[PDB]
Amino acid sequence: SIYNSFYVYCKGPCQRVQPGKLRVQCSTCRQATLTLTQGPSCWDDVLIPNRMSGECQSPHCPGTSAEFFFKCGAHPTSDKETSVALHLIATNSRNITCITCTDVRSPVLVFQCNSRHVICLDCFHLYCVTRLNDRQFVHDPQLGYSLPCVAGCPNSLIKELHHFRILGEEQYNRYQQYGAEECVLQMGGVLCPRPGCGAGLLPEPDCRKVTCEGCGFAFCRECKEAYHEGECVDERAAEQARWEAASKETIKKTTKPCPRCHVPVEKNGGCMHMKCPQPQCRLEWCWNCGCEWNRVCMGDHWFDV
Ligand SMILES: [Ba+2]
Ligand SMILES: [Zn+2]
Ligand SMILES: [Zn+2]
Ligand SMILES: [Zn+2]
Ligand SMILES: [Zn+2]
Ligand SMILES: [Zn+2]
Ligand SMILES: [Zn+2]
Ligand SMILES: [Zn+2]
Ligand SMILES: [Zn+2]
Repeated sequence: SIYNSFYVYCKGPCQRVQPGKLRVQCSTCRQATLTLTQGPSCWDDVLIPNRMSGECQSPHCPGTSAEFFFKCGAHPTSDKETSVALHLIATNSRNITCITCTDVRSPVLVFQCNSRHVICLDCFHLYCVTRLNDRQFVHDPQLGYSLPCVAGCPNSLIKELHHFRILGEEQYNRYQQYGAEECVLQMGGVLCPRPGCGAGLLPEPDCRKVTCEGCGFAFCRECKEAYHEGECVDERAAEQARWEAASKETIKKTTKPCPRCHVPVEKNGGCMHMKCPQPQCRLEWCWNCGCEWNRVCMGDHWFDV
């Protein structure tokens, strides 16, 4: 791949986050025969059903709605082996610094707070890890447990919870226990301190001794050891790590010459498919690759955020 606009979670054989491939099909016949009037320009175009229309080229099909889906890109996949789109994840093509480590990384996660704060995938991992260990996830009835923007911005809870698959199998599994553990705690119960167990227990609240009967561990609850009979975000960083913030000038400009005629072209939205405005040229080309348009570019970066 020359360029990846998308990333998915590949349940296997990657069991990890990977660059994904975009696909489209008639939502009536489910064939690869919908021509779109207009290509996608943003995540909504591909995530909201029937938002995008074409003509299904099957002789005897009348469907005009598109249905988009994604696939892992790290290897072959069957015509429809679907991966979940991690739509918060973006290639950092404008070299924006991260809100927490302040390095330039790629890809990044972009919170859907108003400020559209940017965090690298390393810091997102750690953010998630920290917030587990410290029971700092946030509940929401219609979601369960999630995390907001790292900067503390409201209405910024991650809704597509497959974004936590960024934690690797085990951290991820901790994450899935979290509600269940929280239940016990919220009833004055306790978790087994034994590493690898962490099972839920509810003794009488005025007992300092607690036995896991799990893995057998007796422990003192006040201090979580085995049972003794004795006694026991920077402000500038935030401002800078904003998706839509005004930036310097990179290598990759915001005016580029048509590959055929060489007239400078402005790009006026998210779709990577360009059509040269010149009446006497009209080349269709990819904004990024500088080449005639094609199904690879469609697959890999039909649009960019
Ligand atoms: Ba002692
Ligand atoms: Zn894969
Ligand atoms: Zn059809
Ligand atoms: Zn970072
Ligand atoms: Zn934010
Ligand atoms: Zn235990
Ligand atoms: Zn103790
Ligand atoms: Zn041209
Ligand atoms: Zn391209």
